[PDB]
Amino acid sequence: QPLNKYPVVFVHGFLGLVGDNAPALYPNYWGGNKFKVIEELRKQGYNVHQASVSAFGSNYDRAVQLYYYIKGGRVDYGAAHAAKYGHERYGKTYKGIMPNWEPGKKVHLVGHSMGGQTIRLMEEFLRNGNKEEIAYHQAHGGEISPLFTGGHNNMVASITTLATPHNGSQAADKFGNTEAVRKIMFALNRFMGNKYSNIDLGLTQWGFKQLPNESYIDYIKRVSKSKIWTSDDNAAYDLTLDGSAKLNNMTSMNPNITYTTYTGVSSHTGPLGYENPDLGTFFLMDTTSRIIGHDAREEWRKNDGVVPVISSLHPSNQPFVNVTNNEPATRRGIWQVKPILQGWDHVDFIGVDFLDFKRKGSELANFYIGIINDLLSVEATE
Amino acid sequence: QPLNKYPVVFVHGFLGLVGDNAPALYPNYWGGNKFKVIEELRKQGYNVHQASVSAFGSNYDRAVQLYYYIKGGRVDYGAAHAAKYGHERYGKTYKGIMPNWEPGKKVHLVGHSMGGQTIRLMEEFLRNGNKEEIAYHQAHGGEISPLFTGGHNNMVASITTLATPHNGSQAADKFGNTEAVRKIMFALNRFMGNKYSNIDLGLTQWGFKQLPNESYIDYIKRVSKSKIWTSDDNAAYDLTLDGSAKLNNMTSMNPNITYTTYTGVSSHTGPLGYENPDLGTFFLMDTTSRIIGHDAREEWRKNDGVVPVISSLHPSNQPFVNVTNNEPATRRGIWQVKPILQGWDHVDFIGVDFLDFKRKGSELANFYIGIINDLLSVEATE
Ligand SMILES: *OC(=O)[C@@H](CCCCCC)[C@@H](O)C[C@H](CCCCCCCCCCC)OC(=O)[C@H](CC(C)C)NC=O
Ligand SMILES: CCCCCCCCCCC[C@@H](C[C@H](O)[C@H](CCCCCC)C(=O)O)OC(=O)[C@H](CC(C)C)NC=O
Ligand SMILES: CCCCCCCCCCCCCCCCCC(=O)O
Ligand SMILES: CCCCCCCCCCCC(=O)O
Ligand SMILES: CCCCCCCCCCCC(=O)O
Ligand SMILES: CCCCCCCCCCCC(=O)O
Ligand SMILES: CCCCCCCCCCCC(=O)O
Ligand SMILES: [Ca+2]
Ligand SMILES: [Ca+2]
Repeated sequence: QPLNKYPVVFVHGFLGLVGDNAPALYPNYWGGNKFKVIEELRKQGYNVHQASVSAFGSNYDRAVQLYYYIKGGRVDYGAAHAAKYGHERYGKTYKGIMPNWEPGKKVHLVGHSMGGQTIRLMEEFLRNGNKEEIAYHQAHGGEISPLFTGGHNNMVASITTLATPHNGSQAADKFGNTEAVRKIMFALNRFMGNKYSNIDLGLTQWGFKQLPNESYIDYIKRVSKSKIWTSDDNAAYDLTLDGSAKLNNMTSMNPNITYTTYTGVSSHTGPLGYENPDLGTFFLMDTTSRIIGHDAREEWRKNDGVVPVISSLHPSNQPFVNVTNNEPATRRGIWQVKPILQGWDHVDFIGVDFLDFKRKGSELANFYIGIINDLLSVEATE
Repeated sequence: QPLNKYPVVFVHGFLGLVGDNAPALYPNYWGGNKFKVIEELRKQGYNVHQASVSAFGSNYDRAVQLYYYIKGGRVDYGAAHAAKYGHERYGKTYKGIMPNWEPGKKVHLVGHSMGGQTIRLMEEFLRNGNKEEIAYHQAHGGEISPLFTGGHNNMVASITTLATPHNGSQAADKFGNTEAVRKIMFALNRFMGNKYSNIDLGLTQWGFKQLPNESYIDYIKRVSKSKIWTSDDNAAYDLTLDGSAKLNNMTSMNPNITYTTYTGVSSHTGPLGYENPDLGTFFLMDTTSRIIGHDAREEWRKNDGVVPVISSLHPSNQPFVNVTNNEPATRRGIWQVKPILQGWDHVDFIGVDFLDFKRKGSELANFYIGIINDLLSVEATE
C-alpha cells in the first residue's frame, strides 16, 4: 500500500512540541504554514510520523523515549542511569507507532537540530546496548529494557540530519547552558507541570508534576530538592561543545545505514573577519548568531542563527564525503554532506519563519520530497 | 527658556495609546526604542508634549478631546452632537498643558496617521465654530464650549502631518470598517471597560465602562443597546474614503497657518502593475498593503502599508506645492508636500518597527530634529 516500504519518523529538536502535546497556540513544527510535512506527505501516499519526545531532556532521556514512541510500551530510562542522575526510572507510556518493530522491519529517521543527535544515540543503543545498564542488571538482577542489551540490527535504514549541532553550538555554551538560563528553563518546566497543565515539556521524570492535592507552595518546595537544577542529564548541557563531543566519542558508524546531512548559512562576513546574521534570519536568533559569529576560531563562525556550519556538516572525526545535489545519495556507512543551503537559517528548514518571504512553501515542499526520494533510493538499492 | 517659543504637541493616530494609559507591554508610540521623541527633544531644550486622545473614537470626538488636553477642563462634545449620535455629552477631565491658551499664544501641531486629521478638525472648530452647536445654543440656552463658538484665531502656528490619510484608505473601506471588524474593535473596548481596567481605549462616552457593582453579564446587556454598534461617530468610518472626503468638504485653509505633510512608500510594482509590500514593511501590514496595492485605479496603489500615497500627500481638494528637502518650509496657507520617504512604512514614522534594521535611531533622530528646525523657522518668520 504506502510508496515507502519503511516508515519515515521525523524527530524534532530542543524546545520542540508536536501533535497533541503542543500549546494551545504554537507553530506547527514540521513545516510551519509553509508545507505541512506530515499531512502533505500522507496525502501523496507516504507513510510518515512525527515523534514526540522530551523538549528539554538529555539526548539520553530523548533516545529512550524515541525507542518507546516507535515500539510502544512504558519508558524505562534504566536503573543505573536513574540512580546515577537522581530521576525516575520509569516515564510515560506510549501506544507505539509500530509495535512489531524488530530486526527485519526498518525505519527511516530524520532529525532536525537536536533530533539528529537523538537518532544517533538510539541507534547506538539498539546495536550496542548501554554498558552501565548491562553491568547493573548483571550485578543486581531485575529486568533490563531490550533497548539496553545490544544485538538489535536491521531496524534502521537511514539517518538524515537537518541543521543538527553534531559538534555542539556556542549558543549553548555561552547562553542556554548558563546558570541564569537553565533557571528560566527549569522554572518554565515547573510551571507547566502544575495540576491544570495539559502540556508535557519533557522533565516530569525530575519531579515536575504537581500532585492533585498538593498546593503550589508545597510543589515549589518539593521540586527545589530535585537534582535537575545542577545536573548535566539535560538538553542545555548536551548541546554544548563538550556535551556533543561526549556523544561523538561514544557513537560509531553502522555499515548498513545511509547517513546524510543538510546545513544552512544565514550569516555574511563583516569587514573584520566576523559573521553577522543576514536580514531575514528569524529574529529570535539575532543575538545567538552574533555570539557564534564572533568566535576567536574563524572556522566556528559561519552559522544558521544558532548552529555553526562546522557543527552541522557532520560529527567531527567520523568519516564523511561531500556529495552533490544531483547524484544519488546511496552510500552506506559514511556521512553524505549535502551542499550548504545558502540563506536558510535554522528554522527555515522546518518552515516556521513566517516573517521570511524568500523561503516559499513550493521550495520547502521540493526540499522534503527530495529527502523522500533519497529515502526511496535507499530502499531501491538494498 | 525653551528654544521653541510655542509648545509642540504631538498627536497620535488610530489605536494609539500613550503614557500612563498605555498597557503593561505596548510600544512607546513616539519613537519606539529607536528615538524617544518626547524625552530626547526635551533633553535638547525643546518644549514638547504627546496628546492623549481617544484611540477608537471619531475625528470629532478626538478633536474635542485634543482641545481639552491643551486647554484643561471637562470634555464637552456639544449637546447637539451628543443628542444626534446617542452618546454622553461630557467625558474625561484634563489637567491642561497650557491652561492659558488664547489668541496670541500659539501651539505647533504635529499628527501621525489620524492625528493629522484630528488636528485639522480642531482648528476648524477654533476658527469657524460648529454651526450645529451654535443653533442648539440659540434654541435651548445653557452652555456652549468656547471650542464651538468661532472666531478664535492665531492659536495654532502650524499643522504638520506624518502619513495621514487625508483622503482615506481602502484599508478602512475594506478592512477596519467592515461589520465583522467593527464588532471586534467594540468588543475589545467593551472588555477594556471592565471594572479592573486601568486603560481607557476612548469609547466610554458610548457606555463602555462597567459600574463597580454591575456584573459582566448585565454590562453586556446594557452596552448592547448603545448606538456605537451602528453609528458613524467612530474612527473606522472616518478613515474610509467617504469618511475623510467629508472632513475635506468642511475644512479650509487658514492663511496664517504653516502646513506641511510627509509620506512614506514601502510598496513596489509587480509584473502586472499592482503594488506589493516591500520586505521590511512591518508584517502586521502585509494584507492591508496588498488590498491597497491591488486597487483598480492605478494612482491609488503605491502605499506605506496602510495608507496610499495619493491619500497622505495633501487633502485632494485643498491647495498644495511640492517642496524640496532643503527649502525652508515657511509658506503659510498651502500644504507643503515634503518628498516621499523611500522604504519608510506607516510605522517607521514613529519608530516602532523593531523588526526593520534598515530604519535606525539616528535616521529617526534627524527626521524629528528636521521637523523642529522647520518649526523654529515658522517662529523666526512671523
Ligand atoms: O535542537 C536544536 O536544533 C537547537 C540547536 C542548538 C542551539 C542551542 C541554543 C541554546 C535549536 O533548534 C534551538 C533554538 C532556540 C531558539 C532560541 C530562543 C531565544 C530567545 C531570546 C530572546 C530575543 C532577544 C535576544 O530552538 C528553535 O529554533 C526551536 C526548536 C527548534 C528545534 C526548531 N523553535 C521552535 O519551537
Ligand atoms: C510593535 C507593534 C507595532 C504594531 C503595528 C501594527 C499595525 C497593524 C495595523 C493597524 C492599522 C494602523 C492604522 C493607521 O495608523 C491609521 C491609518 C488608517 C488605516 C486604516 C485601516 C484601519 C492611522 O494613520 O491612524 O494603525 C497603526 O499602525 C497603529 C497606530 C498608528 C496610529 C501608528 N499601531 C499601533 O500602535
Ligand atoms: C490593547 C489592550 C490589551 C490588554 C489586555 C491584556 C493585558 C496585558 C497587556 C499586554 C498585551 C498588549 C498587546 C499588544 C502587544 C504588542 C506589544 C509588543 O510589541 O511587545
Ligand atoms: C489561549 C491559549 C494560550 C497559548 C499559550 C501561548 C504559547 C506561546 C507561543 C507563542 C508563539 C505563537 O504561537 O506565535
Ligand atoms: C511572558 C513570560 C512571563 C514570565 C514571568 C516571570 C515569572 C518567572 C518565575 C516562574 C516560576 C513558577 O511560576 O514556577
Ligand atoms: C483577540 C484577542 C483573543 C481572544 C479572543 C476572545 C474573543 C471574545 C469576544 C468578546 C469580548 C468580551 O469579552 O466582551
Ligand atoms: C504570529 C502572527 C502571525 C501573522 C501571520 C500573517 C497573517 C495575518 C493577517 C493580517 C494580520 C492582522 O492585521 O490581523
Ligand atoms: Ca529565515
Ligand atoms: Ca519598515
